[PDB]
Amino acid sequence: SHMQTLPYLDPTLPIERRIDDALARMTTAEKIALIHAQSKFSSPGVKRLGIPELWMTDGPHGIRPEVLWDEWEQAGWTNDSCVAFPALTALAATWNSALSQAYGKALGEEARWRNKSVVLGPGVNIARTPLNGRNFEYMGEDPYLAARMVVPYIYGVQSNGVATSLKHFALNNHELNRHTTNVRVSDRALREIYLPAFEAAVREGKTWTVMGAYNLYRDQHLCHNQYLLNDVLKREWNYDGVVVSDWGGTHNTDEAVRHGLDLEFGTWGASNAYDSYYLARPYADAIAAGRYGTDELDDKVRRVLRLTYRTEMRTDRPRGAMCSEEHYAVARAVGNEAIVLLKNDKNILPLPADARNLLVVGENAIKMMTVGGGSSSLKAQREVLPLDGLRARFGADRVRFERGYVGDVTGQDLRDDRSPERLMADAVAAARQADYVLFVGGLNKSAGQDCEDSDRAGLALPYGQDALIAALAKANPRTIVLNISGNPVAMPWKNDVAAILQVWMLGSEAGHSMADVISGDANPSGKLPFTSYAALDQCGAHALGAYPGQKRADSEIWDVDYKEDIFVGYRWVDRQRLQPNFPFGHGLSYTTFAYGRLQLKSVAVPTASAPLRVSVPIANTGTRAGQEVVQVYVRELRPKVDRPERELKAFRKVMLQPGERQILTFDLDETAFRYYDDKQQQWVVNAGEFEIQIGSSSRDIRTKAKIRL
Amino acid sequence: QTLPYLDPTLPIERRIDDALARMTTAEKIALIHAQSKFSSPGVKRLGIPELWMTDGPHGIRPEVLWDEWEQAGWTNDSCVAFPALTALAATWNSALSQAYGKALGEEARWRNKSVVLGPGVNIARTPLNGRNFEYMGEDPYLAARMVVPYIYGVQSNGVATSLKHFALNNHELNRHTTNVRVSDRALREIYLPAFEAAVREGKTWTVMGAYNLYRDQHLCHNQYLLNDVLKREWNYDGVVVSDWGGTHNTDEAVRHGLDLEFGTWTAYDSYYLARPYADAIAAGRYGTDELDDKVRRVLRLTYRTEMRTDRPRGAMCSEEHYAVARAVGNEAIVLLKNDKNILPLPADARNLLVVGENAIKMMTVGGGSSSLKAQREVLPLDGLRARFGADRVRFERGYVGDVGQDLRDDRSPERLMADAVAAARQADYVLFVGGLNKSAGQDCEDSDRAGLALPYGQDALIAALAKANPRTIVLNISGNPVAMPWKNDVAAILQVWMLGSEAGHSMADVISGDANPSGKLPFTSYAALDQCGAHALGAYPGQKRADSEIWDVDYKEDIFVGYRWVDRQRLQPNFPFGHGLSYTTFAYGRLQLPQSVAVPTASAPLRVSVPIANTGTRAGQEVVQVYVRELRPKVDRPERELKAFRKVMLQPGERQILTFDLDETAFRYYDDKQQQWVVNAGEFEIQIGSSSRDIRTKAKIRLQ
Repeated sequence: SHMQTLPYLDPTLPIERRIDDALARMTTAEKIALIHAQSKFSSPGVKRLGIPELWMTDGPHGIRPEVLWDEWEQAGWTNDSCVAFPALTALAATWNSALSQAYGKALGEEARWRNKSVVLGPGVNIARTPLNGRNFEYMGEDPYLAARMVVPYIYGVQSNGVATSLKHFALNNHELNRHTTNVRVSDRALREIYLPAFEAAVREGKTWTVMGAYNLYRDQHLCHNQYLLNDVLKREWNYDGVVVSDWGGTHNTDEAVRHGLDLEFGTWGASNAYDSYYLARPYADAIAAGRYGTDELDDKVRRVLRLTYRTEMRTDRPRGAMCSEEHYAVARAVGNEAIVLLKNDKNILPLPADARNLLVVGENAIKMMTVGGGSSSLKAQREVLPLDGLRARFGADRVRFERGYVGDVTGQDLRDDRSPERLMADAVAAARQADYVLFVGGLNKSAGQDCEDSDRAGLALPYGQDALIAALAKANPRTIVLNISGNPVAMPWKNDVAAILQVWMLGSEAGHSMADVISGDANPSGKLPFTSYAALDQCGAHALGAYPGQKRADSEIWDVDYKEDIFVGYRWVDRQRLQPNFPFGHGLSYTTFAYGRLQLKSVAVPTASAPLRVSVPIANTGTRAGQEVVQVYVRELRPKVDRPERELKAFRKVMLQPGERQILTFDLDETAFRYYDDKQQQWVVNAGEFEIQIGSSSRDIRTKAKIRL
Repeated sequence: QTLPYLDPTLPIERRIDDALARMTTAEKIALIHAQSKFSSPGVKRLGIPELWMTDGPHGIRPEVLWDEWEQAGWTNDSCVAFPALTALAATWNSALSQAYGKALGEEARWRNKSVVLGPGVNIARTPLNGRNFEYMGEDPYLAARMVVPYIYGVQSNGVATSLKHFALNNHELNRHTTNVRVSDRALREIYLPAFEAAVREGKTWTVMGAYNLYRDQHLCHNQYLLNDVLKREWNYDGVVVSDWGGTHNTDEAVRHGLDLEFGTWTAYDSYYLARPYADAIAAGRYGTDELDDKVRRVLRLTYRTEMRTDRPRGAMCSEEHYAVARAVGNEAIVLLKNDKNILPLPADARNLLVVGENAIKMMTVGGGSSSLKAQREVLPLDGLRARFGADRVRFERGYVGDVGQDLRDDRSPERLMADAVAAARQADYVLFVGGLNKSAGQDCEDSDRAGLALPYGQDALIAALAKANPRTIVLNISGNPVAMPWKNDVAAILQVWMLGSEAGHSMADVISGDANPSGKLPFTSYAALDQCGAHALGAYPGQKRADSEIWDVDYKEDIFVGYRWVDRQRLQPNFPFGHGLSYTTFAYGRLQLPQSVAVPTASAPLRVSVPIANTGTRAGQEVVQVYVRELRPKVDRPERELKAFRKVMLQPGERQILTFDLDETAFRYYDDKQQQWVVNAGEFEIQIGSSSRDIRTKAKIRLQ
């Protein structure tokens, strides 16, 4: 009565041996049921063999509350209150890879507590246009910044045994017509802008799940695209994970079988007909009819089983926790380093230790940012509002509030029975008798702002915020603007206000992270992950007239042309000599930093083992202590093809004390100087003079040298 | 430095002391009561996982809504429906009971459930109790010997058992307002032995208090049985959870030893161990020591279950789990009558007629807490047609009882019987499959039976089929004994119970002959209702108090419950306790006693031996039952009591020797004057036979 342990249930055997044995014991019906969903966020697994279910959870910034089995409606559970972490556009603004791993590790522990197999995150779609409503959960517009910040995120989550989901593996750069948009982008712009983030997340980040987007590429949906899923991801990058479809992205059985769709979810309105999925009975009837064999099926099952063995089949996974002191400290520490100090004229910030009589104006000062937005919705255990955070730090009796404007509306009765002009009248009337005016405005998570399935109508702030800020700055020159947005906003009032900060959507500890910066308890160290355009025409996608695309005559497909090519974001404004309000990598601090000349004659092409060392002295020459993101840019003098004026190829964040001096050394390999030749279809470095630019921003270059390769 | 409560290399109690020192008073209050219908919140901050209770001593209940009894609509909770616990006890096989629990625990680990609300071992003192089907008969020794392996099987997977209804919940009428008045002798000899064995030997991690009252105290917070008996005398270290709705007092729930509260009527902040408890602690009326004891036990339950990692992952609807339910059913079916060896049917048996609603009616869905979404349930008609395909099996409805299953039949009760007897004339055999169901008034949890007779007029249907054909066979699906006025008219009678998923397949294995019936009756099948001691003395429902709403039931039959009553009164039931035929025969040799022996102990038992031989042509299993009788006792004692049994399989012609080690627990009684278990010196008659009345060998012995 003592049989030997079955190979797929034997922990002492290698993982690939157990997957092979489990595959041989599954029936064809069990193999097909494994590759598609049984509920809204779950797959059945193999209940007969003991292979557990895979439970997908939403939120790259937190754990979505439990929903009903089939509907999007909340299940009504009282144990799914999570810790809302700052948005990925804020995490990327930290430029701190060490925090990105602590961000992911804290999120993975919360996913383990909720018994969730895969976290639907992170998203690393390049911010092609400032109107994309989903850019708030991405990592900016630079392919190098997003790449070096997605790898620690994936390492953190997967360290707890929970898989990460590379969201929208595609060209999903705008939400308008996202289900019928066919992107026509050049191969050069594909390999240098939109792919580097996803490649470093696969080959280096070792992500176990890669999600395809709703859009199309080369007349094929990305949830079953032969060019990017098979030829690029699984073959070229040697990807051994699962390609999960976005909830609704699958549309063809024949393509889902042969183009590499391993796991199907949310297939269509309603999605409760799980037998009618494109990888369910239509796949089963086609195998029974002899149209397909079991090769593509066994490959999809071998990958989904590999995802199951990396997660639910494990035993040494941490149980995790939720709403713990450590998880709140991580979200607090990320927000303190995510806030970007844009403007600080006459050193008005930080506020002095005797800051009495302060006026707070704006809806975002009292409006929650964790609930709403569709997939980004989160039931936070508690959300510290900017007004409440500034009250606990400066005293409740020393802080007063005026509504200012009304936008839209967790049980918060944000209604205000005052007209828009009357709200402005008594708000500027209190600004005349106020020492400081802290304006907390920006966007929100409603349709058309920082929300999925929709895009912005323009760059200007909605609800007429341009007039309210200009009136507050006219009645009080000490007006401080706190902008909550995942996209850049127009600022026709930057010369009238004293201080401007990009505070993003920080989540739970939002008010406490803003108060730490306003008071001076935390030195601002965030750098912008995109270009803050002064107008919408400064964006290359809108300057060349190619943002929504063109609908086909006898079809419902939209053909959009990425005519800006590799010149996206700061690569466009540097070539066109345009001057934005604040450029990529911009970030001020409460203490000036000093740069030295590069230590570093004529050397050959560097490699990964033998890199080109570049040293730079960094010194703190102020009175306060803070962090500084030392950015490194590389420029090619005479390239064969068109290249931007500079490209970010290295960066490092270092904490310094007042009077401290350190020597930062960078190892530059062939990736810092190479470019993708679309003819030969390969990367190649061309010999010549290269200029190494190092400074506090993409335009605040402090030291520049030259070297020939 | 890993925190001590998260370090697996430390003893469990040291991890509990460290976890307790890190919890706040609010976290301690939230831990000991529920947050949903079947879950407690645990300690979300410290990482202490939640505890998920699940219904089903025979399976895993489908998922319900967070704060509702309605089904949640999940499509992954289809489980294996194992036979009722009254069928498992009918096997008398301790090995099957452990495999029964091992398979159920694996399905509990699959659904990610911490505690299985089971097993229930409430003594069936009356044939009218609604939920006797999920209990283990009327004898305390049979229940105590079948509950321990069941608990070993479930808790081997890291899923705790819930010893259901630690009380005297022997009937469901007025179950919430019933105060049981029972003597100490009947309490110690009948109603408590099954629970003590499950606690001391089975090592159950959770004990559930019932809805009724004892000494004017609800058993979910009873100082006499939860504190004095359970936690003190028996040294119980587990959790005393409450039945869903059994807690009714805040003061008693704190002092009388209630560890986990669930289903309190109202929301969750208003539980008797919630805000009323948190306010009384802050006001200074209650201390935190009694609170820490509750947290100490709930954490001990969590550290034995969800806190571990080495537990098996489990599975659902596997070949092993179906094979276990198949084996339990084959050995649970009790062959009552088999006149002229009509069974088993020949290999070329054809022209078979099946009659009855229970032949096409599912027995796994319905019944409230016993409801299950079985992935498959082989109906008796499906099992008999799979064994005899083509046109070898015909079917007629016969009768209608109640009712995704379309059980509609637009025919009068006279027309249904007329069509059944017309087909019974032109049939070689008549396989009637009747009994009860899971509706209210039969084998249901919130009601009792109206009587002992078969409902829906099945007596007139069985008599009409037996008259039209002498080869009529009756299959009774019930958890309680049924009246049989047609006993002398039917060729073969089988007690097949509720077998669950592999129900129809187990019946076909017995009817066709692919398996030898080895089941024995776990209760006394009374011929009439007044043959039960609880009903003869007129003390089944109790007496309604004048002012209060509490009912007072007085156990007047005392220890004489079940076969202990019909033996003293010399009554003749239809089939006695431990009755069960077989397709083969068994012969018993002379009982071998040692050469005025002293009172045995656990280290020096009284060894008895009896030769057993299969004197037939077919292989089969026999349940050899040992009974002890005291000729001249001090207090009243029954004519014989079950004290040992062993189930042995014998090939045709094979003879073995069965040696039983009888210690002091086979000859002792409980005297209410001394409040102890004492052994009286004198002559004891050791009786061994195939039933409680089919004594094949006997021998007297004197103890000193």
